[PDB]
Amino acid sequence: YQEPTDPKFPQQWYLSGVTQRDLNVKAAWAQGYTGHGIVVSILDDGIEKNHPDLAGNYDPGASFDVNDQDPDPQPRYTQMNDNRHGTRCAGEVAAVANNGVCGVGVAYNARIGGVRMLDGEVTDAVEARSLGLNPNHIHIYSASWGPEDDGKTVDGPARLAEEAFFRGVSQGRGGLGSIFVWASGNGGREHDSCNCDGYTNSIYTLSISSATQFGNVPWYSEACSSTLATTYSSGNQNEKQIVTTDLRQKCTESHTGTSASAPLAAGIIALTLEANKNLTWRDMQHLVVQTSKPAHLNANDWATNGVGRKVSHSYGYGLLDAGAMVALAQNWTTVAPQRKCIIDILTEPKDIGKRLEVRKTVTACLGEPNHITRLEHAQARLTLSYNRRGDLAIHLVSPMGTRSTLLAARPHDYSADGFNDWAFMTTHSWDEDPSGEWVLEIENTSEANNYGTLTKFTLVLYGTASGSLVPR
Ligand SMILES: Clc1cc(Cl)cc(-c2cc(CN3CCN(c4ccncc4)CC3)cc(CN3CCN(c4ccncc4)CC3)c2)c1
Ligand SMILES: *[C@@H]1O[C@H](CO)[C@@H](O)[C@H](O)[C@H]1NC(C)=O
Ligand SMILES: [Ca+2]
Ligand SMILES: [Ca+2]
Ligand SMILES: [Ca+2]
Ligand SMILES: [Cl-]
Ligand code: NA
Ligand code: NA
Ligand code: NA
Ligand code: NA
Repeated sequence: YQEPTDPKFPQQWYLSGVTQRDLNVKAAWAQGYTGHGIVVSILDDGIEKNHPDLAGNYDPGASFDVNDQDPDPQPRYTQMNDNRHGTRCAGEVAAVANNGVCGVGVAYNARIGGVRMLDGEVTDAVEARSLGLNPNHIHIYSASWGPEDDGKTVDGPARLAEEAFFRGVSQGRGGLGSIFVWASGNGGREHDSCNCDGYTNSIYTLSISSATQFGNVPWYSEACSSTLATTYSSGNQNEKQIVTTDLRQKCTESHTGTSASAPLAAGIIALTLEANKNLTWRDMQHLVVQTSKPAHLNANDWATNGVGRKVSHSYGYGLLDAGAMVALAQNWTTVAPQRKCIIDILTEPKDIGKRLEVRKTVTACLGEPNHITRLEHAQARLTLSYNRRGDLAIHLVSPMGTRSTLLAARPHDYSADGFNDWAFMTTHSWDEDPSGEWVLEIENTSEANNYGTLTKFTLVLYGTASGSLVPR
């Protein structure tokens, strides 16, 4: 195997590193996997389809302009180069290799398109037409953005976009399911908590956070239990950043944020899908859980879950490992059909006050076709009133003892509107047996005399009843 000769490939430290602080992508390339036959689409502000490092891989069938309602996602050029982000993300996935231009994509033989959707009013319909673009041609969708990362917003897909997610994972990709890769958010300096973003908090999105070059949680990162894994991105001014294609046929070394991590994950997923085209949308999440690596990622919340895997709310299961992903994909056995066990917990409304604990012992649909002994995602769907939402912190403890933070205190969130059946999701109990006692904790983290009521707590368990590995 000959590594790429592109002039900035040596600067792509998160791929070309020889110091074990990288995504282990050369190992996948050397196994023969470069993304051939895989189609990825960037949902963003457009794609410079004539970029010298993108044109060779550009796919019109992976592209559309839902802002202006035409097939051509070319960005709108402005003096400030506002609409450059989709071009940066496209190159992360699939910049051409060995062509003397810039660097390379993770999946440098994949086909790449873009949906121009963010350069205009983003409506539910715009979102749905983007998520649902050509779902039997595009394999993988990469989305780096969502509701405002101001640390006070609670919002998610409205009806058309949610329908697009379910149609995507159910009938997309020949029934194997569209793979939606999502950035978990850039709201760290606002103390944002990313389960409040219903796109990344979805089970249907494979959510990705960031690590800095020296292995730290970047200033912009949001912690939450819905995140699955991590890719490198930017940090402080002594740490390197992401090197990729830029608007106006240029090359940037200063692409940043969690919004730069999701495209790198999308490229690794493209390599993995080349290694096994029969993987389902859930298979792909299982592979990420099993192969991602905590080592050398610094956080104070690494915890071992019930099946022996380390998990963090900043990093999920750790750094994506492309070589391990493609290796495990090759002989992967398709997971069993997804079961869903619905457990309505409360028999009466519960005053929250300063602190509320709700304990319930469940059988996880014992005796029924939705019996789950092997958890995937779990949700605590909560309906509650509170006078100042951001003073709440919420935790969910599984029978195996795994404490998931569902909501951290958000100091800017002054809302008096509470949560209306909000489906806080955790990935941290993946592969655990969910039978037993679950504990929900709701706490007022402020000294104020805050008040409210929990009126509904639905525990929703997803998973299967077969195929478990010996704990790690
Ligand atoms: Cl599918 C998909 C893929 C992607 Cl990548 C994003 C969304 C995404 C975007 C936004 C729009 N932002 C402004 C434009 N951005 C830029 C970021 C960086 N630089 C420049 C612009 C991104 C963030 C918002 C919502 C939330 N969404 C909720 C449902 N909707 C409404 C609900 C109620 N009332 C009005 C509208 C529409 C808005 C999602 C959805
Ligand atoms: C894909 O997986 C399904 C489910 O296990 C199986 O029935 C089918 O034969 C597989 N197809 C290929 C081409 O491997
Ligand atoms: Ca256009
Ligand atoms: Ca190149
Ligand atoms: Ca956020
Ligand atoms: Cl469902
Ligand atoms: Na965001
Ligand atoms: Na997700
Ligand atoms: Na534990
Ligand atoms: Na149990």
